Amino acid sequence: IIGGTESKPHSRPYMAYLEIVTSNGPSKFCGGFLIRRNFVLTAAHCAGRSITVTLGAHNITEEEDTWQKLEVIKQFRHPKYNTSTLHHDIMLLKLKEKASLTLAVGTLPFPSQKNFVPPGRMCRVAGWGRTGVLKPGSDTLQEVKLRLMDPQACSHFRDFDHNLQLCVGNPRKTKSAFKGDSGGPLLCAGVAQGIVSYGRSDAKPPAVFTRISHYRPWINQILQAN
Ligand SMILES: CCc1ccc2c(CCNC(C)=O)c([C@@H](C3=C(O)[C@@H](c4ccccc4)CC3=O)c3ccccc3)[nH]c2c1
Ligand SMILES: [Zn+2]
Repeated sequence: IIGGTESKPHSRPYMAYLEIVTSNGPSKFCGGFLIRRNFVLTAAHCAGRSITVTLGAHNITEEEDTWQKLEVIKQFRHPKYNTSTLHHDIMLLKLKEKASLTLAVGTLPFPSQKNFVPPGRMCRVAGWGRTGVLKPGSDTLQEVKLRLMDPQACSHFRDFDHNLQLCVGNPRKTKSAFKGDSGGPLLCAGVAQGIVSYGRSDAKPPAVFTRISHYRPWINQILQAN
C-alpha cells in the first residue's frame, strides 16, 4: 500500500497474509480474505506449489496469540484465468481445518445483493505489500482510500474490461495498492466489491481490480460443492 495509513490493529479480522511457495524461487507474497471459516478468497496469479495462510496478524514480524497459521489443502484457480490478458484473476483456497473465531479473526460473507457497482464512490483497500516502487513490503497492515474511476480511465490497459474489472485510484493522487497487495479486498461501505489484481510497474494510478459481482455464481458453485 502506497500513501496509506497503518490500520488499527486487528480492525480488519478477515484479512489473510499469504506466503506463496514455488519450486524454483524464494517465497512471494499476497493478500486475501476469509469468506468462510475454511475458505480464503484471493487472486489466481498468487497460485503456487503450496501456500501458507496467516490469520489474526497486524505486525507480521512479531508472533502473538492472535495468530492462526493455517494449512491450505487445495487451490481452486478460476478455470478461465489467462496469463496473457490477466482476465479472471480470482482463486479460492480451502483450509485444512476451520479457523477459530476470535476478536481478531472472523469471516466477511457476501450479502445477498450482487448489484453492479458504478464509478464515482470511495472505497478502501488493505495489505502488507510494498509502500513504494523501490521500497520493501510493510511489517504492519496498511490501508488507503481510493476512488472508483470511469472505465475510460483504464483504457491504456489494453486488456482491461469494464464488465470484468473495476478501475481504481484517481490519477492525481499519490495513493495506490502495489506488489504484495494482490488478492486483498476492496471494500465499499463495508462490502467487498473488488480484488486487488494488477497495475503499472511504476504504480501510477489507476489500477485494475477483479469485479466480484461478475464472479458471484462461480464463487457459490465452488463453496456449495466443497
Ligand atoms: C493493484 C496493485 C498492483 C500494481 C501492480 C502490480 C504488479 C506489476 C505488474 N506489472 C506489469 C503487468 O507490467 C504485480 C505483479 C506482481 C505480484 O503480484 C507479485 C507476486 C506475488 C505472488 C505471486 C506472483 C507475483 C510480484 C509481482 O511482480 C503481477 C504479477 C503477475 C500477475 C499480475 C501482477 N502486482 C501488482 C499489484
Ligand atoms: Zn495483537
